[PDB]
Amino acid sequence: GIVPDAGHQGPDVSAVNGGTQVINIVTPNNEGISHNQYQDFNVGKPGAVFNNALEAGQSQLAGHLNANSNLNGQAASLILNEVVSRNPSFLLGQQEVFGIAAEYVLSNPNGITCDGCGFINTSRSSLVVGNPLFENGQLKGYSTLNNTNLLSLGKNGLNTTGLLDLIAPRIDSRGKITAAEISAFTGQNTFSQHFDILSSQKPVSALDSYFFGSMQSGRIRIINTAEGSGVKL
Amino acid sequence: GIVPDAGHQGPDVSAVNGGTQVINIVTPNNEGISHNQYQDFNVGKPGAVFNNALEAGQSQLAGHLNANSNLNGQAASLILNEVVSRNPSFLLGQQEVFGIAAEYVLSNPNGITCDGCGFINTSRSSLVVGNPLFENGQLKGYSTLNNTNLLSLGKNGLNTTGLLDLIAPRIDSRGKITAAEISAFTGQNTFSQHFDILSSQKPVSALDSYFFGSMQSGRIRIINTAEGSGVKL
Repeated sequence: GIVPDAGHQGPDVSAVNGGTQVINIVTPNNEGISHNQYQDFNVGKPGAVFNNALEAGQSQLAGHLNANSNLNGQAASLILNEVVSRNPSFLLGQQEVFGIAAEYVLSNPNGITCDGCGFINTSRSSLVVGNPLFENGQLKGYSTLNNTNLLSLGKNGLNTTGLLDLIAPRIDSRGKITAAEISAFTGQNTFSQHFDILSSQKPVSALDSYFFGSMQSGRIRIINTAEGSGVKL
Repeated sequence: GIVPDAGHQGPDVSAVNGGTQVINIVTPNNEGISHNQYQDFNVGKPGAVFNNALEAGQSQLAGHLNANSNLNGQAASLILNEVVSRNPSFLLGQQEVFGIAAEYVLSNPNGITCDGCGFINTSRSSLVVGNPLFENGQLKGYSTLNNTNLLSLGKNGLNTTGLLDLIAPRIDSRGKITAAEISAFTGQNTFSQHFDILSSQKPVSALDSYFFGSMQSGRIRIINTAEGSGVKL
């Protein structure tokens, strides 16, 4: 399911009970960013729990858990999950931040597919079909340049009580998206770490996005930078 | 087609050639707002031309036209068209601002239906299923409170090179919307004159909007203030 990278940014991964995965995220940097790298990142119906706790307590999906000692007393402000292989990601269940609420990012330039997935105890969750941009260990933004892959949301939809960002060369959504706010940025873009669009490529051929399904949110923004490409619905 | 109100804010309306309507809008106020009132406001395939010109010249839809002497030398910054009857509006063709480019608003609380309509030489065009709010002759905003009527966009769509606002208790769109930016505000709201949402009612029953069709625009925003009401697509 979730397979950590073998290097220093691979978190400790285990699973409990019916297979709910538990990820002790790696120590956050001075900016509060826990940068976790994976060979595989997939979530099933049992869900997954990111341990961002400074003290032991009760998680929603995985029962009682100890504090995450990797935190060294400072919880992450952003939990950044980066797939560094060629494997695409499938999210079929809930992902919970246990402990201190945090921002969540999954970056996978090979593609991300949600179907009945969701986020618990996140202020903001972003799905990025692209790569994070680092400079001297500091997160500077994200890139969907030179990428034509797809963020796909299935008929069982996606739900969160927090903010949601969907970032990909193209997006295809067929189910209900429930979020406090929905921000969808399509095309080939350079982003700041707050998802400001800094610049955009013109794709070699059209990159069309399809939102079908529905959206249950008080604020929706869709920005498509691929001139001549459309938002179908 | 277009029938001006009999009072002081009824503009002078005529038609040329195959029936293209020509509206000499009324004198703008000190804010630059030309507030035109109508018993009926409908546009057919021949289109309509709002004369906002300080000098004679060539209009796209209606041929050669003189300056609009109602302007008294100052072109309108906003051309506000208000339907004051119970009649809904049907827009089946192009509306052109002749002369100085301006903002355009059509307000009709009984409902507005676009089908193959469009806007020429407008910086921003807004369709408002609601009423303008005036205080001592100054435009203070718009209201969709206590209104459940529909802004409908037909299969032949809507096109403009400028900005577009769609404001209504509910919106049902089945065609392609082409605009520099699209802003859709649904629900029962009090608006500022720049379409800031100042407050919102909770509807007695759900006010659902349906965007189908497509959107060809680099920036789309959809804001639905009716909690529990959805954006279907």
